[PDB]
Amino acid sequence: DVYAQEKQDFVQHFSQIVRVLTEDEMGHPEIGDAIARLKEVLEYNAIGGKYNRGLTVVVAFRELVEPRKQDADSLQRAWTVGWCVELLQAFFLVADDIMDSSLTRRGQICWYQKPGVGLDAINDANLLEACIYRLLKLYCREQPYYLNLIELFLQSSYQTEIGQTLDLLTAPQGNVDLVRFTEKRYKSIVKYKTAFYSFYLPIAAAMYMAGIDGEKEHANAKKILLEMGEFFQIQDDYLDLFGDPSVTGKIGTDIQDNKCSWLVVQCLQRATPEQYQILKENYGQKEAEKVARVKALYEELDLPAVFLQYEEDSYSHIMALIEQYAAPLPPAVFLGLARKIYKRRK
Amino acid sequence: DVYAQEKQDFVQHFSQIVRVLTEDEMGHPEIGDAIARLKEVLEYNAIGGKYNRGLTVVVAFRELVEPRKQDADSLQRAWTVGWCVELLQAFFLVADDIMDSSLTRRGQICWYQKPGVGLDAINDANLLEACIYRLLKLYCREQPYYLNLIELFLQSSYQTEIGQTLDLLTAPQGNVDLVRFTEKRYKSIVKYKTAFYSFYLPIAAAMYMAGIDGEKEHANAKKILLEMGEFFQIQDDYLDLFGDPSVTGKIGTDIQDNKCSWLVVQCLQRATPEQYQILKENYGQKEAEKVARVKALYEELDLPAVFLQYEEDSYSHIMALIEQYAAPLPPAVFLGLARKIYKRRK
Ligand SMILES: CC(C)C1=CC2=CC(=O)[C@H]3C(C)(C)CCC[C@]3(C)C2=C(O)C1=O
Ligand SMILES: CC(C)C1=CC2=CC(=O)[C@H]3C(C)(C)CCC[C@]3(C)C2=C(O)C1=O
Ligand SMILES: O=P(O)(O)C(O)(Cn1ccnc1)P(=O)(O)O
Ligand SMILES: O=P(O)(O)C(O)(Cn1ccnc1)P(=O)(O)O
Ligand SMILES: [Mg+2]
Ligand SMILES: [Mg+2]
Ligand SMILES: [Mg+2]
Ligand SMILES: [Mg+2]
Ligand SMILES: [Mg+2]
Ligand SMILES: [Mg+2]
Repeated sequence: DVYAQEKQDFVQHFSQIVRVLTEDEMGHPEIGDAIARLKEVLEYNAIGGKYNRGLTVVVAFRELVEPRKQDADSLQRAWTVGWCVELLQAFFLVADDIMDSSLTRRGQICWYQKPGVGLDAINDANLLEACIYRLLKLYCREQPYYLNLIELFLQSSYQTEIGQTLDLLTAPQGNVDLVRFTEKRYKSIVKYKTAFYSFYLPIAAAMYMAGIDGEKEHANAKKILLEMGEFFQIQDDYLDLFGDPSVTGKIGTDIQDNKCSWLVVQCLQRATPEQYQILKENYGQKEAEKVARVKALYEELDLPAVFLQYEEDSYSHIMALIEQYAAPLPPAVFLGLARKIYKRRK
Repeated sequence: DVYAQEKQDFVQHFSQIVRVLTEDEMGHPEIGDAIARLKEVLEYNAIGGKYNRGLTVVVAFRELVEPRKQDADSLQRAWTVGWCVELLQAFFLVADDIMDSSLTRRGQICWYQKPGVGLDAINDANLLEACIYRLLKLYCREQPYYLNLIELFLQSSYQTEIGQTLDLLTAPQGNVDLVRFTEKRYKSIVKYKTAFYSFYLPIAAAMYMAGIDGEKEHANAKKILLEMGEFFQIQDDYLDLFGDPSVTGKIGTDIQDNKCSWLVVQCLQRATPEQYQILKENYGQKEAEKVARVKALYEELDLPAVFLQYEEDSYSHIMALIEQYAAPLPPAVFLGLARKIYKRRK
């Protein structure tokens, strides 16, 4: 609703993002070809998703500043920082697609699987990360929140990299240990790898933009948002296997790449001993034969019904946390973001 | 001399760097394995080189602050920022070794070629980059230069990524165009990919640490240091082919990876037309047979004698630039860094 009306405005602002990033080194014409490559990197990897995270920055911002303080410049900043969050996303996704050996993202081939790119994508990603800070300096250099935003984006990146490290250490290629795949470990992975940057970051960004910068307001926002981000990742794990790749826009890899997916942890909690072994023999391997066997087992234990149950209970809990911890923020802030991830299928 | 006496102190401070980076998330014990991996990432990829860049921060700092203002805390900061520069280096090298398909660095196997790492190295690198800003916040958060340093490290990274993009666009795998490989293009590549982060960054860091933060002092320092960094990269290109991999610590790749090396640009300036074709047919290809042919041609045109000539003339020019542009800084700042790269063989 609030997200859906703002989408178009938000996407239209991308042209200016590109312009500003591609122009103020063109009285450096010697780098001209690099800057053309940047343009192309941005167009391929910032565009095509739902924009929930960047929209969250613009929406929350609208809802937390008095309209008499929403001058045009201030809006311009709000959706720039919006776009900075989308660039962080793009950054991590381009890298994650290489490290997960994935094939599609957003219903096209992964950047690194393009003829002519491959592992050059690595530097492409680092550039996307640099652009965040280019924009902040351009649009927010003279705001009193400038340094708060810089430190927030850096800390959210560190946290997601710590989470990525955990994600990959728990999933060595060619090493089935199923013993690694616990609830403690899962909860911990998803907190760091998804929950800070996809839920805390954008809302916290708009908080500092509206001058709301006390530790306790942030901590309380955080309690809500880390839990929403956990749920979001479990959805992601479910959709990796049971989703339509024409709706998700991406082909699943989690069983192949030996991942601590939510599904495998649930599986392990339910599995008879004979089931344990079918999973042991078939998991973390690239053979389609063997992946299909894992899925059939998951289906055998009604884990799609267990997902649909978990979704229901988690949503109630998130809502309790909003009742508890939203004040003095408008609940609409959290509710609107919850409604936009409830029962999502991309 | 000044570098050589400070090395030991500087290296000894690494233990504390690691300690500080591995401890203040251990009342977050859930990430404990990620933090162990960080430790290991740091030990493998920050240690084993010459430390010229980090030593440059400590040396310049000593030479620009009055001793009565070199309290123990201030030194501690100076070699922390020293180590931040070495981490930026580590960051780029781990990524560069993957994108250049290299085999050895610092006389051991490239991190990504370790059994158990490969392309996980990508996130390993991003973590090294995050640590820079972790340390800055730890040690320099309350200094008036804090934000100058943050912006300098970010801008130097953007610039080196722009340079990397140029480096790889000029060297597509399986596309010999020799026409791309000009002086304009080379000079431009090396400015961005090496010269900002290896020469400007460390000295500029110590300038802002000593309260010397005017545009014109920086611009003048920069004129000297961009030119030293150009020379340094040409050395690097020469050593890639004509150096001892037991002294350099790394096996060359530039002809294989189709690079705009200084040698190939020189070659092209000298080559008869029949020579042009031997180069055309043999360059940018992985066959040892064909690489040897390129080297023999370079040798045929006395390019090691042309290198040794260029080294001589460039050094005179750098020294002229110091005579011109050092003031009011002590010339020792520039001289000491020049002496430590003159006629280097690693
Ligand atoms: C960039 C913005 C549109 C945006 C795009 C998203 C695209 C994706 O492919 C989504 C998944 C693949 C389902 C992974 C989680 C959600 C993703 C990452 C997604 C965003 O969160 C997002 O803000
Ligand atoms: C980390 C610090 C010791 C340091 C190490 C270096 C190690 C290298 O391998 C050097 C080359 C491979 C010759 C590439 C240029 C110089 C290198 C990068 C180098 C440093 O500059 C450096 O500060
Ligand atoms: O499953 P992942 O964590 O790789 C993923 O959700 C991306 N991601 C990466 C870090 N946090 C989320 P995607 O499924 O989009 O590939
Ligand atoms: O030759 P490159 O630029 O790849 C190199 O010098 C590293 N580098 C990367 C950017 N600047 C310098 P190395 O020869 O160490 O591999
Ligand atoms: Mg992943
Ligand atoms: Mg993935
Ligand atoms: Mg997934
Ligand atoms: Mg390179
Ligand atoms: Mg290299
Ligand atoms: Mg080289």
